[PDB]
Amino acid sequence: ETTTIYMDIGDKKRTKGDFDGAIRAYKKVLKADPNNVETLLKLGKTYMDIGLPNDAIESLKKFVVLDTTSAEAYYILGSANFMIDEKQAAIDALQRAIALNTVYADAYYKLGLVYDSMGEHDKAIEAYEKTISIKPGFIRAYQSIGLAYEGKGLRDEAVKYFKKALEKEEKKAKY
Ligand SMILES: [Cl-]
Repeated sequence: ETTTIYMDIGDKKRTKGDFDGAIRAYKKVLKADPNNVETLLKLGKTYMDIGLPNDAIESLKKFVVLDTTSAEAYYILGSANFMIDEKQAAIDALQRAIALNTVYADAYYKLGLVYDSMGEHDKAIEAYEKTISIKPGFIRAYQSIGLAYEGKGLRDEAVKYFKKALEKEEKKAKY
């Protein structure tokens, strides 16, 4: 019961943006139920929300030990690593997300962002092209390829991608 009561109190607080309060509630669940993976993930995300990525990483690591086959958890872990410039740690976690779900569009996209940040613009473009192969409406992937091409001085190819991103934006907006 403690687990249900306080998980529900925490979500309510997190939803209202009372992140310190949600943390207290989630901590209370984990007192009784240290292996609660759902709260480990919520706590991790909430730590990310208040700018404490190392604490996020700790909580997400605990999750992934207990449930090793959640692509989402590895995606989030990867994102938290990226926030503290642990770029290879981000890559590794995102590659595990992708291995678990090879059609995980968001993980491919983030992987591209991590490659871009490392100066690895050709692997970034590939990661972005994979993203669009999964979700052809993933606008930010067209935009990021566009900008990768601007970086390469392929300015007409960049404009093709910017126009394609616009086309997708317009189709979206008209529904
Ligand atoms: Cl590269």
